[PDB]
Amino acid sequence: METKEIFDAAPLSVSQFLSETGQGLYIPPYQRAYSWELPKIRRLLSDVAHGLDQLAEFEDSICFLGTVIALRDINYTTVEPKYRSQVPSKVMTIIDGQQRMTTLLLLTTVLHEEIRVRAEKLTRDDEPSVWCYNQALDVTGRLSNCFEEDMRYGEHRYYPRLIRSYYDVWSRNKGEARYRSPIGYYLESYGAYARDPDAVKPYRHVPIDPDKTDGVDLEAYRHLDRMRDQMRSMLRKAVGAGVKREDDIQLPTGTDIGQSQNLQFALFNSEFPPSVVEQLEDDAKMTPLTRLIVFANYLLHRVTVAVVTAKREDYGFDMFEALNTTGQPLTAIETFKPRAIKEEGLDEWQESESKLHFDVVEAYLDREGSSSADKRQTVTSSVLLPFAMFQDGTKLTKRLNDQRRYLRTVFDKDPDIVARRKVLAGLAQVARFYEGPWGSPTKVPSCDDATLRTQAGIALAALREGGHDIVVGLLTRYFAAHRLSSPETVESSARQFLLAARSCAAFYALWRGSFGSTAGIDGVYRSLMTHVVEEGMPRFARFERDLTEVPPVEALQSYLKEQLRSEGIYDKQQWVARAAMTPVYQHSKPLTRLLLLAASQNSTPDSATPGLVVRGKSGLLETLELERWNDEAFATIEHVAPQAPSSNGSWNADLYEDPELINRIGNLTLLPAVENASASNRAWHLKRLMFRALSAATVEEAEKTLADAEAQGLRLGSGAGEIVRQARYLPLVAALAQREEEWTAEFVEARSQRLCSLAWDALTPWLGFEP
Amino acid sequence: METKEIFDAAPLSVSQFLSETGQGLYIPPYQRAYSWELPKIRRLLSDVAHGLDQLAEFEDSICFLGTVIALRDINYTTVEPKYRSQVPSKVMTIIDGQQRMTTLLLLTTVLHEEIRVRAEKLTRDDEPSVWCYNQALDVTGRLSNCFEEDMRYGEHRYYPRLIRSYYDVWSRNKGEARYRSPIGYYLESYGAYARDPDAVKPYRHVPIDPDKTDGVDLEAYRHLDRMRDQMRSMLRKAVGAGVKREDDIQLPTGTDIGQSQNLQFALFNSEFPPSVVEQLEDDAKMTPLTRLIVFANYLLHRVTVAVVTAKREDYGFDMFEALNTTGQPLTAIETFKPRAIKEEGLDEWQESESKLHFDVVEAYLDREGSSSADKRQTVTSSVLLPFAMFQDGTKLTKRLNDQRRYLRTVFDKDPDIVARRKVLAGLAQVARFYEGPWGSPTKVPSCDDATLRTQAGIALAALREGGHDIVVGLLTRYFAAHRLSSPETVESSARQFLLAARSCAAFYALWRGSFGSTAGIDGVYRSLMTHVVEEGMPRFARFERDLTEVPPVEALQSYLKEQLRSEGIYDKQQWVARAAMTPVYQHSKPLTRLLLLAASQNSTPDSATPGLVVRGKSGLLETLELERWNDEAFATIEHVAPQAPSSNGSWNADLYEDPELINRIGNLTLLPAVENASASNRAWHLKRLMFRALSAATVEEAEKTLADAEAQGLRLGSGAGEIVRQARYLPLVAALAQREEEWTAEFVEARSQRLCSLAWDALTPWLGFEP
Amino acid sequence: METKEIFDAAPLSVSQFLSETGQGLYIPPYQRAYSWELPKIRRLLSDVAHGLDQLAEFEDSICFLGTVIALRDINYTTVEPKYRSQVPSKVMTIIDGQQRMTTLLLLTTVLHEEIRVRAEKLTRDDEPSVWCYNQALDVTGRLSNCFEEDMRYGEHRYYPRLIRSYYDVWSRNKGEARYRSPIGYYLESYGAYARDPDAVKPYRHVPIDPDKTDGVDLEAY
Repeated sequence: METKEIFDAAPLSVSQFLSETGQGLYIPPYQRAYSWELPKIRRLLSDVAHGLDQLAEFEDSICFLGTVIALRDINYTTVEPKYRSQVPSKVMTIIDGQQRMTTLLLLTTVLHEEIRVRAEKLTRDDEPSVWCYNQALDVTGRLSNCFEEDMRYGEHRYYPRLIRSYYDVWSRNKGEARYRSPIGYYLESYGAYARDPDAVKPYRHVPIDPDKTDGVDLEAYRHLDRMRDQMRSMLRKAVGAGVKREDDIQLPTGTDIGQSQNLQFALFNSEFPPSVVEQLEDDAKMTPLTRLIVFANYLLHRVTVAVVTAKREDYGFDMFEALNTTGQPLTAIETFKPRAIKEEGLDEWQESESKLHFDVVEAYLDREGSSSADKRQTVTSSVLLPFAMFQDGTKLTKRLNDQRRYLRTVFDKDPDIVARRKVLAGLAQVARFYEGPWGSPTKVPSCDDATLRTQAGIALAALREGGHDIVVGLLTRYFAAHRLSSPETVESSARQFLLAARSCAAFYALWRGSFGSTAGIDGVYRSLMTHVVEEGMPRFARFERDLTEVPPVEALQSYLKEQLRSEGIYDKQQWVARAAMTPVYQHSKPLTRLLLLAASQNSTPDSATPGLVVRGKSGLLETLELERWNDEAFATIEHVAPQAPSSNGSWNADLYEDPELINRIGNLTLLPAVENASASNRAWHLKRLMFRALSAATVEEAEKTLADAEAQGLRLGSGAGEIVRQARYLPLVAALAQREEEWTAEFVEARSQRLCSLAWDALTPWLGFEP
Repeated sequence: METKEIFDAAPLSVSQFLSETGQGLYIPPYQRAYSWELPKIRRLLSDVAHGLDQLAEFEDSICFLGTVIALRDINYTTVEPKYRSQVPSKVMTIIDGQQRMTTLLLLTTVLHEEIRVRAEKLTRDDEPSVWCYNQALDVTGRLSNCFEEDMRYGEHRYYPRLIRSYYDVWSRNKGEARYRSPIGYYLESYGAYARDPDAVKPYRHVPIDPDKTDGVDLEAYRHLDRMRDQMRSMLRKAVGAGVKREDDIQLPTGTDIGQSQNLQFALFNSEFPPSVVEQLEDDAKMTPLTRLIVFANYLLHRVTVAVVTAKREDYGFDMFEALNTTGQPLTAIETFKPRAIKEEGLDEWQESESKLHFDVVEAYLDREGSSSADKRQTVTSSVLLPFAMFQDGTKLTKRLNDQRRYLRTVFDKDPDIVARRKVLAGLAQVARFYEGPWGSPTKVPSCDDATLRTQAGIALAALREGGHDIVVGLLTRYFAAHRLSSPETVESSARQFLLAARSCAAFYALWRGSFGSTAGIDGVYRSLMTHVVEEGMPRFARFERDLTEVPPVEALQSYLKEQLRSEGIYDKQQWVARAAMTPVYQHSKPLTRLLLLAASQNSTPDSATPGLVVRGKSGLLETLELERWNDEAFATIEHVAPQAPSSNGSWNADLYEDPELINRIGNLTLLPAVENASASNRAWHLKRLMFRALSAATVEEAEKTLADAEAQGLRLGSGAGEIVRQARYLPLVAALAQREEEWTAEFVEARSQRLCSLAWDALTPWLGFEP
Repeated sequence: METKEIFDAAPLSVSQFLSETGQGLYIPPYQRAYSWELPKIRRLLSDVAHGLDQLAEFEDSICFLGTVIALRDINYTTVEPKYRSQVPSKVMTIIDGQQRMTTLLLLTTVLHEEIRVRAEKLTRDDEPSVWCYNQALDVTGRLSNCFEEDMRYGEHRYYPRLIRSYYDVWSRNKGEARYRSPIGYYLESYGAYARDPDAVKPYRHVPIDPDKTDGVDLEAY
């Protein structure tokens, strides 16, 4: 008694784990039911998909799936409703991890359904098509004996795996066999489905309780069934169309597969028939099935769970405990520092370039992290992704091994120094960018042009608030050249950077103004960072090369525009067309602020149409100034027509047949002081009056109209907020106090039209428009 | 490539892990330096000491210590400054666990020190003495080759384990060998001390840097050296004197050891010679050493860590990642539910006694737990420790295996059912007690006697605030009888319960008033729960028996009283002597609230001496009513002489010779309105004025003295908080407005003495005092 | 129960096999005495030397020595005259192979003798020479803790490995520890000579029976 077995860990691929010929996986009776919300599931599938995608590159890369701790129950003392007559030969009651295992078996069930049914749609007279049909049969059977097992006689001839105590008893006989737990029932039913002769229709699923089985929640069944069916949807979509939304699950493509020898060997122990790398090089109807199968094989033979087997249950619980207490992992920077300590040059580093860069990055990390441990990792991810765009042009993930591996890769391309310490200079500079223009945007750079300073400054303060980090790459790329330049070209730099900032915010405003979402834009900037620019001179996001150089000032503008063509559209007519019909408040509130502030650039109330606005005062009160973003003068996005009229305070239901009406430009302005807290709002009249309050050009109308509105009750909440003698000029609220008639739906349409047009005119000079 | 090594897991006793003959433990260069604060170290030692204590019971209980994940560096690619000539043959660079491992090596160093020097004090002419001296030699050597290792020639002929990269190079040659990290240096130097002939003094230690080695923080050395010497002090105290503070580290005593066969086999492969168990039964100069030796051998051979070995570093990182994702363990209650499902009777439970109890306990858990996952286990602990009092009379520990084991033990004593399902009825009642008089005390039970209701109600609200849960056993024990009673003896029960509550508040008030701490009280309440009371009639804390019956109503009082003798002291004289000299504001503030509210029970300002108080108005305004605990009339503890007078607001330093003065009753009362937030305090005059303010028996003293004090300034902070026209009667504050002279230390003694006298008078009737 | 241990095999260098820090090798009481005529010994050395010579060429060339089958006697039921007080912590009763094992232990004893006494002939002042002396110390010790093991106190503080039942009781105490079987006594006596300070004379060897130990044959000795 010292190691007297105690515990017993070994690694297994999920195929060698699940499909062991005589085993039953058994959920002990104190486990909760299936929890795992769909984000945990998506992380799961995306993990294995990532490891697969990275397998083409690194031929030995193994993907991990955690631990399962189980009791090897040898006298079947834990199968609480059992028929010893024929319990399986090795039961492994799952002490911990049963959530993963449930997810896993389900994953196989959907991989099985998809690969089967797409494979019957195959033309078996095409040589590569039959190759694919055969490969499919292979993986189909190999998953089939992964989730269920052919015990050899009786009705209920097939045993699931996973089972739960109480509901579900393993047996192969005609009475006495139940499969009634969520996973128990699910696997029983799918299994019988697969064995349908003359099947080949996709899987329905007939969810349980024909009149019984209230041993669980019925909500549990709902959850498990839904979770499975969404695994099926995720995968279906991961090979299908091209809408390719930002997360989804990216596994390599037909061309990817066909041209990766190592992927072929490590998943099919053989090199592909050349007829097939041909058929795959260009989708050709069979590439989705083949991609699903490659994913299948990677799942089976290259994803591994760590299996810990205890022989006594009490040891097993103490094991679980000892494994829930296992340290505090290290950010990819910490684990990467050794690899530059060991190139600079030896261990004599302290006053040797890289030390300074690392002093920078570590300083920033200790500052903004510190507070916790995964705060420290999310800060590290924050400074690492812009860098990945910057130094390379690749989308870095938030997963540790990737960050570690990418830093290792990039650092080990140009194997010098002066060459490598430029790579580290990259990270240093992204940190430095976070310290200047993003902390408080007013630093920006120096430069004169003092309208440029606060214009690019509003660009920054808006790009911070509301997502659009994708940009931190490029802009750091340029903030770099301003601080790396011959003492003369300080001004040249400062200008390129400032203009770049403006144009990025502009393109932001247009892309998210027109579409309803950040659809491609992340990918578009990625493509920008890699695309060839001007024959052989630079490459957009510094790429080896030399950090100081590259690209110009303005190849941004021409490329972003040339893109605004394509599936972007850039004629003010086409663009304001898209943007007048997109609910901007639903999207990012800082975008709608940018749009209102750009639409009311030195603007004035319109006399021809009561409530619109127009331009023409070159510099009346110019709003695209960073000082007028923060301007808590007018800094509340107020809806004219409210979002909530639950019993209808009155209003016009023309505005609510389409629930997006209430959230377009034409329904909002920037109102000072109160939001919905001090003194605010009501129905279209009290709203008229409130706007009439703040728009008067004399105090002998200010107090007059304060009193005008106090009759119906403008002093709402107590006695009207900071509402006694406010000056201030708000062109949109002035020309909104000037409309009587009523608040029509047509009028919000025309208003959002007019507002978008003004903004477009105000901004598109920021991309330097002529395309 | 499928399990292609990847990883490789094995359990080893810390002896077989550390003292393997060719191994080097190597801390790679991205590890933090030695972190672990003393709470963690003390937890560690307690874990192993617990394992020992529980090995005495269960001869098989193995104690776990978690995981260390290490890279078997096979070509020494991570020994970052190296002399390959004699790198040790097997280095294991530690990815995770270097904190535990560092602690462990330090621990061996301290046990080696203690056992060394304590065995030199042995009279080696005595047969059990020579056994102990040898046994000491045995573990002494097995620890020695546990922390260092004998490479065989040269200066620096001895290698550490644990070494840190960058600083520290293993080698045996005369230049060229460094051990300069915190752990490296510690191990090197301690080893030299151990190998000193003609030594035998305890280890001093000469911390590092004779003028160098500033690659580190100089604080790291401080922290590590300190943690070592306090491991040493911790043990020294756990086997030495008798002060036995609340934590300490509980390891068995000579007798414990001497009479437990299984402990002797499992640590010494053999039964002790009886001469030794005899000399052990009563310390006799050799028992501390033996206790320490038993502890060290348990450390060496029965603490076992799981060692996970990877062959590539990045595999090790991904593993570490995969073992940080390891479920969320379950409360001892969840893992015990099955074992009562399978006694009721079989699986046809749903309408079966035990189901009801569990539904109750589960409801209460899901209600108050829920919010987190370890909050759920902390809720379960809150209901489990008192249940341990109630159904048995044992101190349950807050550790999981202990809770599970106790539940299995108790549930399976009287192995019928009805005996068992009564045991479960126990848990249900603890939860319901937590739902009745502890949530809001105001429910209490029913009954008339309506003074008992708010009197036991203040008893409860007082026992809840300010620790003293030790009672929850008893009272639940009683609350049961009120809900389980022949409908006639409902009133008898309700009364018993209320009186139990009062008596406990009394014994509390006295015990923490007179003594300085919860010194014995815990043992006292447990003692009552186990003692035989009246031969064969019952037993105080339900012990099987039958839930409704048992004990009386008032044997509580007699027993608690008989105990108030001994080391309790209860002659009003003795008690006031003790309690006048205990700073009660220092201990539990609710205790001082209880003592002041009992000291002003229908009390009146004293005229004979200006500022004390006297009783006698039987029902003037009686304060021991739960409606007056919360009565934020008088619910602020005001110090007369302030704790803060750093430059002397003026005041009297007679009160500051002894810092316990400022915090005795004689310096505190119950003040309405302000503490130190609205309008408050100053120097003793303004304090006079504030006490004169709220004591006014007319409004024409209210406004008069309000403005009196605004002259010096009672409106401090704004304009005197809720201070205009207050009725309100606070007898204590009147006789505080009634002392002129000055605020002396002598008078504070007098004041606390009288207040204590009064409270003693007011409360001891709650124990129905005759002893 | 299908492979439920049944058996359990693994390879070990003669170093990691013999010198396990807590092990005792025990010849059960039905084994024949030491037989092996000098030719089997000659093949033993010639094989190990051949593997050695073939290592210069192939850096992976590993040399085998056969199999030993042992029972991991866990509650000391085959140690036939025992002091449980301090039987070694892990005994392995050798079901097959005790002839190799006896040869081996003897071999380690002779290599230890030669390397020791030749190294004391070293002029420890010549740089390669001190290289050699140290190397001697390293191998010398790693053979010492190969044939015996330092249990830590008492007279007869050192245990042989290999011991034969009936004759020979492992213990570290002053009565009660016997080593009178042929190997037992040889290893014990070699061990004592190893630890003689100020020896450094080659080994003589003073064989048994000052008047006793005819529990065996005397020819085996």
